[PDB]
Amino acid sequence: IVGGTASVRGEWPWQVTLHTTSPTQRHLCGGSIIGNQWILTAAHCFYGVESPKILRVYSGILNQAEIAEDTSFFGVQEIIIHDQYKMAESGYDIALLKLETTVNYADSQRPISLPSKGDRNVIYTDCWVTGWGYRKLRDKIQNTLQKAKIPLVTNEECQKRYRGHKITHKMICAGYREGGKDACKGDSGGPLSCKHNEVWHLVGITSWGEGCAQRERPGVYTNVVEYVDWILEKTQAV
Ligand SMILES: O=C(N[C@@H](Cc1ccccc1)C(=O)NCCc1cc(Cl)ccc1-n1cnnn1)c1ccc2[nH]c(=O)cc(O)c2c1
Repeated sequence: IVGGTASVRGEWPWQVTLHTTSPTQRHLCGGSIIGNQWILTAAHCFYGVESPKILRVYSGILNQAEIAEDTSFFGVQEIIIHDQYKMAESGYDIALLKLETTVNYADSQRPISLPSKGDRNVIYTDCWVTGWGYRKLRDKIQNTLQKAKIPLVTNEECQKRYRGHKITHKMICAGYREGGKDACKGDSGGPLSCKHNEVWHLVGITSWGEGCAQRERPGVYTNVVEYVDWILEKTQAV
């Protein structure tokens, strides 16, 4: 996160850090708890990932320093990537992780509500992006979970800023004209969380952008409301 501040412990209790153990253990991506056995994250996070056996999901984390060899985690049973996904910039950048065991909810870890199809008209004015990502394009993974408040941008406004791309209705954008606050490397897969009528909704998944926090270059997020049917289909048993 560029231009953000440290989070308070447990203030983003749906936020997880997804690690890979290969070749040695490290943070891979953000993600969001959406059900007892389910993390929602970005499809591009699994480039080259051959098996779910190398993944570990940590919930209820503020600082990466909390994670040691003796720290408990959730194993991943299955990675489900959208069958139309090819790469982040062309959309469908969405994946589900089915956990091996069930998350026991608490003040430190609980699910975020998916947006309702009826809230596509809502004008969200209290949206936050969070993660352990870089503070600048060339940087490193941060210890403490960062947060930054960022306004949504219209898809017409966003399309003018990315004339070499197709900004689709299945994407949503956020950022300041002057730049300064944005997701960056290591944040992808995490939430764009918007507070509306005292309830948080998972509006976007951190997906892509040209550089980090640049002038007239909004972050681009998977527009989660466009995938509630897919999520429902994919989270069904057998
Ligand atoms: O590049 C990373 N993440 C990419 C995504 C990724 C994931 C897995 C493999 C390859 C790439 C990312 O977050 N990408 C973020 C994409 C992005 C989104 C938005 Cl909304 C706005 C701006 C950006 N940009 C960041 N940089 N340019 N644009 C990444 C992920 C985990 C890491 N762990 C480490 O220990 C050290 C790292 O350097 C590191 C880097």
